[PDB]
Amino acid sequence: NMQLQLTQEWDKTFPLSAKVEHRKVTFANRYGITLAADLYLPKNRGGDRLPAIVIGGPFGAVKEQSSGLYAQTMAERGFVTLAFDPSYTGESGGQPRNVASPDINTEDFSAAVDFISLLPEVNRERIGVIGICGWGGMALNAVAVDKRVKAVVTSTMYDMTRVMSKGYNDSVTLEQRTRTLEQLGQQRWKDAESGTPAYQPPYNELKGGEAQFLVDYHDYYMTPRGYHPRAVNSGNAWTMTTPLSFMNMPILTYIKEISPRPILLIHGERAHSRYFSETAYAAAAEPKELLIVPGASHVDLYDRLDRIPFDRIAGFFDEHL
Repeated sequence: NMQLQLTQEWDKTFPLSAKVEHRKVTFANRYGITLAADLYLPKNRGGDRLPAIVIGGPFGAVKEQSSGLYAQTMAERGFVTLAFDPSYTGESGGQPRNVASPDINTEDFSAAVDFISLLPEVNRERIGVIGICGWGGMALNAVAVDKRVKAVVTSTMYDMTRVMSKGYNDSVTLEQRTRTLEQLGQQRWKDAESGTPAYQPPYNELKGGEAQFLVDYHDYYMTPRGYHPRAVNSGNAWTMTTPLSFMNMPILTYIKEISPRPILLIHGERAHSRYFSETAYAAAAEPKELLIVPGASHVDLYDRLDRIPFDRIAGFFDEHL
């Protein structure tokens, strides 16, 4: 219920579609934070209320990036859609800026469902969600307990609690994890002494010697391709102590309780992160499907129309919503 200043400039990383009606909206979550979002609806609508889809992700990205592209595209496919900025980020409220939590972020998804549900153009009983990158994990986490969500799709997902706790491909040992936690403790004291939290070094800046998937992230987040000034991943960062919650509170515990509702996990064949979906798929219960996109990288499923299976995503929700 906080009043937020939302820009009217079309600053999306993709052009506005003439086949959709767009406007910005706001809504609060259960923890008292007001979020900002872009709502897209099909034009020349018939008499029946429409199915709806809430889209979030990547983790550290804003609605003007990938989630927005997905939302507009699916709106062209006949769905009412919404791309939102997670708590403390983008145009959403919350302070300190750029802090995250698996709990609060999981809540953000259901706060978005709360809003899209009350729209006069939507049928609250026909709601689905799409979780991209880091929010793929949050989407599955949200659907497990939010029984209103009828189906869920994840795209090139990450389980952010797993990556922050074990690093990529479980590269963090207990000793290294303990060392990191000890350091975080020292950081809490420094932040407490100044009263304000410090931020991690700028995100996605190449120094040389970085693995290809990191170069890919830079090419998306730090070039005209997908750069947006408000995104954490676009040259900014989370607070140094953000990892404390993620490293201590895993998500997906109740992933099997999404069933009987369907899950479609989508992932590029060559993605460094493909294993996250393989883990989630194994942990999940039927109905479930792991769809591998031949030869696709991680960032390919961010904005590549010839790599993102929108036909399949639309077909999936058409049946289940």
